[PDB]
Amino acid sequence: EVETFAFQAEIAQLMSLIINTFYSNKEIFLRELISNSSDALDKIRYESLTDPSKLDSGKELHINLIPNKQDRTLTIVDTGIGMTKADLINNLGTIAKSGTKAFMEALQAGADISMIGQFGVGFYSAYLVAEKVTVITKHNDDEQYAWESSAGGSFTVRTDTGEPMGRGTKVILHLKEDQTEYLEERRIKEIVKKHSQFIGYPITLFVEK
Ligand SMILES: Brc1n[nH]c2cnccc12
Ligand SMILES: Brc1n[nH]c2cnccc12
Ligand SMILES: Brc1n[nH]c2cnccc12
Ligand SMILES: Brc1n[nH]c2cnccc12
Repeated sequence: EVETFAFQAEIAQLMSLIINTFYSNKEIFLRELISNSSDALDKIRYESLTDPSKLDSGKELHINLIPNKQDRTLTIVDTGIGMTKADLINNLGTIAKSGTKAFMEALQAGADISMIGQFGVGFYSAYLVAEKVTVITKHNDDEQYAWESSAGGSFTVRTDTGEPMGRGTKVILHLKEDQTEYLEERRIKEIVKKHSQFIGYPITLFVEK
């Protein structure tokens, strides 16, 4: 069972601007998704302060970066709080409509795309390098779900029959053909060290065969 939704017009306008505007500093996508993972990890840790059983789905709080050259995918895995089905449909738990409004007004007022994170819509920078994004997520209060979109004005949500996640979120970036540099080991370390050096969680860059 697959449900297909239309993006709100403002969100579809945001993704098309990200996809079509000439902008070379594409590496900021990783900082934004890592920052999102850190926020999700902060929340589940806070809830565990008064209810330790919230970590029964996994006590480890970490971020993994998994490149796969054969699939041409870069996967950002975290064990944060995760998202419910309603959160996924609700623009992945953000106020993306009002956040996009402020972002596009800043852009005409001198801003550039790299400041997208200060507006709560940093997730959509993933489409600087990915032609398709798959979000697998598991919240303690819901089942495991899969969110997917190749832009084009629509996204799908389905029950995920894949590997059970325990708790957290998996962001799978199906990279564009000319953006495979973000699967190289030394390129990812350089980006993590320059934009994410103060994330308060272990970031493990998986290596390949
Ligand atoms: Br948890 C969660 N849901 N949506 C988010 C967007 N940015 C950071 C964290 C989250
Ligand atoms: Br939106 C988003 N990007 N990365 C995440 C990790 N956990 C929850 C929500 C998100
Ligand atoms: Br943590 C978290 N849950 N939902 C969010 C939306 N924006 C930023 C951070 C979060
Ligand atoms: Br929870 C939550 N929903 N939306 C948010 C925005 N910023 C921080 C936390 C949240």
